[PDB]
Amino acid sequence: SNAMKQAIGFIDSGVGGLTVVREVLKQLPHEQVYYLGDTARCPYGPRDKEEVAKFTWEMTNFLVDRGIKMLVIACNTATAAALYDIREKLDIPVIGVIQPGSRAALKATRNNKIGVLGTLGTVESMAYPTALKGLNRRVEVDSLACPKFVSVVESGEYKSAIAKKVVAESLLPLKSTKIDTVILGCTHYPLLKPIIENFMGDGVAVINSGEETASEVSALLDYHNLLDATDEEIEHRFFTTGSTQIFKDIAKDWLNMPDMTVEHIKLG
Amino acid sequence: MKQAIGFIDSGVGGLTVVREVLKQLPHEQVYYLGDTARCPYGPRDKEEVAKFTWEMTNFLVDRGIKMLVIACNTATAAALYDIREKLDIPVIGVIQPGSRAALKATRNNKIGVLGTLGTVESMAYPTALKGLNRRVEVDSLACPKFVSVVESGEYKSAIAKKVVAESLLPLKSTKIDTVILGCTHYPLLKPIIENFMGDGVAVINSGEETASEVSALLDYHNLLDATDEEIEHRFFTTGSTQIFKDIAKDWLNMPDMTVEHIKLGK
Ligand SMILES: [Cl-]
Ligand SMILES: [Cl-]
Repeated sequence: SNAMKQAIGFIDSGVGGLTVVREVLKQLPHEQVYYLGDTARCPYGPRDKEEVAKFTWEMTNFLVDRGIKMLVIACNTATAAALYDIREKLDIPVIGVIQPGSRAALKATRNNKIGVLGTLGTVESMAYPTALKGLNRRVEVDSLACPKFVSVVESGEYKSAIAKKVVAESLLPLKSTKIDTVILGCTHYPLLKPIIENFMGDGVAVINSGEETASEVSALLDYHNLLDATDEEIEHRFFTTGSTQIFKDIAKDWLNMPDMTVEHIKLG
Repeated sequence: MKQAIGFIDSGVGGLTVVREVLKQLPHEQVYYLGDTARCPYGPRDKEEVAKFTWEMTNFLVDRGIKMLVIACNTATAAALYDIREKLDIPVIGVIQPGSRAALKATRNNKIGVLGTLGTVESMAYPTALKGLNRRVEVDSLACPKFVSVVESGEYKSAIAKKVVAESLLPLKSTKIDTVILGCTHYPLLKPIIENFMGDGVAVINSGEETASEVSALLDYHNLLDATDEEIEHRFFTTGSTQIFKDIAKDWLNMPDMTVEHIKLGK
């Protein structure tokens, strides 16, 4: 039976949340994942906060109805828009990805000059400089909106020549700075990390916040006595509001999970 | 209104956790209590360790703390559960964070744990590790000489090199790729341990993950301060303030600190 195992829920606009899933699979191999990507409504990047929060709640309600024991808002715009409201209203633990990436960045920097890549809405929220300066008021933080990146990732062309061109064109400004650490402030961006790293070179630490987010999941599950303790067969479930085949093609590449269950759903 | 993060320990080891808090949480004030007059705790009764740990807890709670770190492996193993249950502030120890850090660092899931005889005999690390990944392999090794090498200031010297080489040779016959420093004194030896173990082994200073978890929990509860203006750290010991200050001002790079002598229990 699967009745004892309760899933950790993850919500995101598309495939980006899988960068957190990957580190959860590694750090918490006994935990079941329920994932929902709102592919039909991706991009969230250029949407208004009120709308993002509304959509984020739709995703949350879908997974809460399926019995999850914890929720990860594996999406930067969604975190900025709705984390506190959702944390406050739910009874289960709820985290986002902005604070973990902030902590990781501060740990990686040598000169306290941090760059942030994200969407239009993430950049406009100022969530990263606010979080970063909240931990260390002396850090310098400069952010760059990369509206093309999610399109390249969602179209599955994140290893292609086009990806290489879009990265080089979007990131050239960073080379005018002394920034030594760059936060991937959209959860889609680690799919491009090899290209970003090759472009920026060995002097810049490129931060995928998935590892730090997954450690926070582990820490909170242990703290609240919520770690799974059963031998029941793990049955992960992926849900998308778009096409299942394209989701599977990307997810199977990123996670190495050949026998994945991916279903289409309708929200809103 | 500004409240400290509290740290309790049997002695000076816990200052290696403080060091990472100073780095990661520069806005936060720390109150640290080392019960050097009754250390080590490791050979004492679990009930007794728990009693002493509660006396330190009560002392800092009276001073105004918003979070407590039991910065001691022995005390974490003996009283964390009870203190967390009874207090209304977040309480953590160093074992779960070091275990998490190891599981992040390992590539082959073969982990070593270095500690005092008490800590290793408690099985606290294997319990924590296997509770996260039941397939992990864990080799525990008590290293009774290390605390002395650290506290005597020999931790960089040929003495430390020899003691480390002698103490850790059994691990060379394993395929471990990750070693937890499961005594808070041991980060002072980390460079020498890394050299002995070589570049294929991740050596974990669990103070780093501990500090991250403090940061995370403060954030979760909306208790992260925004400035280091008017920070006033306090250090307390039941033993010699001078020997403590000598150690602490070095390890924390804090020339001007004040160390207060206190009386606990009896
Ligand atoms: Cl965008
Ligand atoms: Cl803990």
